[PDB]
Amino acid sequence: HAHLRAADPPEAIVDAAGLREIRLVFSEPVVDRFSTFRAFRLSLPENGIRNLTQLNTLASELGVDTEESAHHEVELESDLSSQSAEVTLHSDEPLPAGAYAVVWRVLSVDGHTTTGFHAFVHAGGT
Amino acid sequence: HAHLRAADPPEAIVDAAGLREIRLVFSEPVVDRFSTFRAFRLSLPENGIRNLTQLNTLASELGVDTEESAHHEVELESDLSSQSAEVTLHSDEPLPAGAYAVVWRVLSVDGHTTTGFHAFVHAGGTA
Ligand SMILES: [Cu+2]
Ligand SMILES: [Cu+2]
Repeated sequence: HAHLRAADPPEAIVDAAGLREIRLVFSEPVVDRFSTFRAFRLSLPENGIRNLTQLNTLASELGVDTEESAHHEVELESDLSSQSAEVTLHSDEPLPAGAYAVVWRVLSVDGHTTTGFHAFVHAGGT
Repeated sequence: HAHLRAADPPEAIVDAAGLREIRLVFSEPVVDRFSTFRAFRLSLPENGIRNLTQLNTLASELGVDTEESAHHEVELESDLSSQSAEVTLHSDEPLPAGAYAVVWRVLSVDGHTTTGFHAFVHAGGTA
């Protein structure tokens, strides 16, 4: 099973003006053909959120079967062509400021499928 | 003493695209002249912050006697003329995304001076 080991940006509030890519590192290599990744700019509730636990709750319902027209999907392209523990997902332009979730379903080289998510807050501009 | 009773935006990560005013409500009216308000776009450490305690720590260091050339001051004006418990701060331009601290020193009608700050994270843009 491939679990997330590390991610940049991390699960934090970051500035990072000009951020345009997210890097994920898994605990084992994942297989390109059966691994998919999506990202969403999360809608915050009126009057905001106070901690990362609350951020995770927003992100925790998203998945690779999320309906794009029901959310604010960010189109990204992966660098995953073979099998790799590291995955880079890029946008064509800087990511706008916002709270974000990356969600995935990955097939490990060991043959097992896992899902997960990673969330962060981009409090810098373009 | 005029203690902060509420602020909008609150101490939170908010979206608020187009934000360009901050509201403070105090427990007693504050007096112009001796009450002043400033705001700063906070530099985050590399790799960012993980909670509002860390935000408050960043903000807690600033004050009405902060030297603007060592920080990233947001130009704003207050609406405080007539002794009031409610103070609205209008930024010259819409606030960029970022972490912010509002700092003050206020003189209450009761004659006591207090200092404080309020911090929040603006995760929306200017439009
Ligand atoms: Cu496995
Ligand atoms: Cu008093």
